[PDB]
Amino acid sequence: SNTYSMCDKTKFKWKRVPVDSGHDTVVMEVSYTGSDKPCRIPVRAVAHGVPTINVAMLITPNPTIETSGGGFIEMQLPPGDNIIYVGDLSQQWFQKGSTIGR
Repeated sequence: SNTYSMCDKTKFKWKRVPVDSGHDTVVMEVSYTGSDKPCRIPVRAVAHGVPTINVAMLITPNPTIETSGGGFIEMQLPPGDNIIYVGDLSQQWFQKGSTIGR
């Protein structure tokens, strides 16, 4: 395998929780304690009621983990309550804006 392989989903830890710096994007940082670093981060997100569609509009098409991590990931999500998954990790994000309620 090459240096940038897929990082183990279960070896991720939260460094910085998802938050909008001020550019309508969700930024988070994740650390990785496994080997094969630097490596590519498995990232995905869903909305409430939408489990089968990856709603994660990923700004960075290739999230990566450096020597200790520092995996800065930006994604844009539909307004409402969304679920962001990094590896085996789960973290919900509430996005503000305009969306169809009912």
